[PDB]
Amino acid sequence: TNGTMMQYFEWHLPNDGQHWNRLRDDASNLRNRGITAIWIPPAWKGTSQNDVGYGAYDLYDLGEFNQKGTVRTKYGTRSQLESAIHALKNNGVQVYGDVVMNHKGGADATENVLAVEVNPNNRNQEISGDYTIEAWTKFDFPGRGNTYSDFKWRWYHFDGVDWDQSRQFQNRIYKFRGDGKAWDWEVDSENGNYDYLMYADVDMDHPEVVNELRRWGEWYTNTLNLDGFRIDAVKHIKYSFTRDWLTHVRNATGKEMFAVAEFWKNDLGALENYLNKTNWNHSVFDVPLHYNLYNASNSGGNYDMAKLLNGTVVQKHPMHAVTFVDNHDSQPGESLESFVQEWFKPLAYALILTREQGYPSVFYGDYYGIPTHSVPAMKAKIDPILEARQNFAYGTQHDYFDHHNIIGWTREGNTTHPNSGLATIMSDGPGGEKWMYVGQNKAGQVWHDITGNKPGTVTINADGWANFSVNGGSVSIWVKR
Ligand SMILES: C[C@H]1O[C@H](O[C@H]2[C@H](O)[C@@H](O)[C@@H](O[C@H]3[C@H](O)[C@@H](O)[C@H](O)O[C@@H]3CO)O[C@@H]2CO)[C@H](O)[C@@H](O)[C@@H]1N[C@H]1C=C(CO)[C@@H](O[C@H]2O[C@H](CO)[C@@H](O[C@H]3O[C@H](CO)[C@@H](O[C@H]4O[C@H](CO)[C@@H](O[C@H]5O[C@H](C)[C@@H](N[C@H]6C=C(CO)[C@@H](O)[C@H](O)[C@H]6O)[C@H](O)[C@H]5O)[C@H](O)[C@H]4O)[C@H](O)[C@H]3O)[C@H](O)[C@H]2O)[C@H](O)[C@H]1O
Ligand SMILES: [Ca+2]
Ligand SMILES: [Ca+2]
Ligand SMILES: [Ca+2]
Ligand code: NA
Repeated sequence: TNGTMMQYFEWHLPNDGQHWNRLRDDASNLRNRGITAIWIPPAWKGTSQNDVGYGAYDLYDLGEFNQKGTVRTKYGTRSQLESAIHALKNNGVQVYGDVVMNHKGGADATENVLAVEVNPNNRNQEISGDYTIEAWTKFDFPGRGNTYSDFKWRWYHFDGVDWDQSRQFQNRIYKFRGDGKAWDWEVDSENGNYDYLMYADVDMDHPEVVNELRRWGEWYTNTLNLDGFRIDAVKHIKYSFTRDWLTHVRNATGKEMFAVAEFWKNDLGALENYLNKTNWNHSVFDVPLHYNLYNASNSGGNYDMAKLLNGTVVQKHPMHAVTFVDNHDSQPGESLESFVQEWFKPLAYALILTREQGYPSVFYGDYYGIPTHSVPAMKAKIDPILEARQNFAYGTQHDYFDHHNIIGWTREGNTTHPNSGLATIMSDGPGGEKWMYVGQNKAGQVWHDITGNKPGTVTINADGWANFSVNGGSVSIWVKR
């Protein structure tokens, strides 16, 4: 059976503490639609109650301590999360936790630290003399005390900050002075060295930090019975640290732990470097495919559809690609805004859901809508595609990426999964037809469009061929009636 992940949040969810409850209520529903794994938002305490969670204050506070002016996170309390996960586990759905280790925000107090300024466009270049700044580096976790962990963070656990509380200049980055203080390596080389991103940057060279993060990893996994991870911001984290952290947590827990890493760069070469340096021990989001889809959706029919997979992770390394259409960063108004246009969106979902390559991810914002911006729920359009993946998308695949508008592929089905087999056909331009092979054994069967976009039927010929059709700017998915 085909695996399907859902990203179960978007940026603009309400701060009503109800999100874990929503997830609990949806557990049977998701299982029935073919969702086999859920990626939950940051579960820990952020810099405030309405923090999406990437301003990660205390990784041991899952909405259970009174810190940052709130007990619950944005999403709910720890006991509410724990019953949502039980509901999921009871329905055979796996749970992936987000993992934010690059930085810590929302320090309890400042410290006076000797620092040097570096060039924001080249963090290898020092551009000032040394001087003392007031840095937000002191974390004591007053609400939690020493429960679960007695580790306290101080300036020397960090490499630098972008904020001097005493002077309050913008567009500065401060590297701390001290013995063996340097930006970590290997990290992405955009801006010279891209170790520094935001908040207080974690020093992955520091042996107490490495030990603390490994131990937090086991604790998080065990406390919540997680089946895997989505790892945040990996281009800004020393590559060998991520590789060995994951191995550690897998060894310590005895579980396989699937992991997908967010390496945000539209560059297949950079992604292959990352995968080589981490020894192929986890997957990456297919960021190049997201940009291909985004650009195709904006090209008004003029994109060359035969080239839709060129330069992508899924084309080259299918077993290490998590495919997606949109996420909380590409949604309107957000940091990496590059939202796939609504008319193309069912085509993009058919591409990732009905081909044999890659591990696909459905976005909450697409499925349930983004009411704050004007994005309607596309549940009605995505559901039949999820049904095709669940029941029909099996067996040998035949690809027809051979025209600038009209492309398609077929699946022959297999003997496990009866009635399985399909022909997907789509056009970014005018409608039309394509001759495609579904298998000699399907001769004489009558097929219909599961999307309901094309009314009518198609009878498979004596040799296993049929002329499948599609409307303009549309997708049809043909299966046995
Ligand atoms: C979003 C994405 O970013 C990166 O991607 C880059 C990319 O790498 C780069 O290459 C390029 O991409 C291009 C591609 O390469 C191309 O190939 C392609 O073609 O085109 C692309 C061009 O678009 O650009 C990209 C975007 O820049 C990165 O690589 C990705 O990984 C990343 N996505 C993931 C990463 C995330 C981080 O976890 C996450 O980001 C979210 O969430 C962020 C955090 O909320 C948010 O960040 C923004 O907002 C922050 C908060 O405002 C801001 O922080 C700054 O300001 C703070 C003040 O608010 C500073 O805090 C310090 O000072 C305060 C005062 C302190 N508070 C005190 C004070 C008090 C009162 O006295 C009290 O209230 C408190 O209690 C006290 O403590 C505090 O403690 C201090 O620490 C802070 O230091 C500042 O940094 C961030 O800077 C700002 O960025 C993101 O916007 C958002 O997206 C993603 O969701 C995740 O998926
Ligand atoms: Ca870093
Ligand atoms: Ca360092
Ligand atoms: Ca075209
Ligand atoms: Na660092």
